[PDB]
Amino acid sequence: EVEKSSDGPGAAQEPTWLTDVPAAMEFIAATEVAVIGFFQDLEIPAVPILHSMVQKFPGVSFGISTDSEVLTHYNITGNTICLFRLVDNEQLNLEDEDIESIDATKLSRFIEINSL
Repeated sequence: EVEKSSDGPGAAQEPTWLTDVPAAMEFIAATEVAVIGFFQDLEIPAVPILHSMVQKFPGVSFGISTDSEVLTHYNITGNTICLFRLVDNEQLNLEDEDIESIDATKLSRFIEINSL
């Protein structure tokens, strides 16, 4: 309903839309630390928790995707959240074992743990 100025209170910053594998790896390659929420559904607790961690980790590259090709490239099979750290080229896969009961604390934690 709105696409111009004054969108309404509530925004700040949201995770990037990596609808493609190249764009995903690009946003990750264009930054030291990158956190991305590979979800098959943007209605799970993980989504709000990620969009929230975004403001908790500005330095970290906030990202999010729902594309099959991407969720496939990262072998995502459970609304997994992957933290790629360009520097050491690491990739932490916060899968279902952590997505089923994911919490803003957890996401922000795992990140705070591997935000290298």
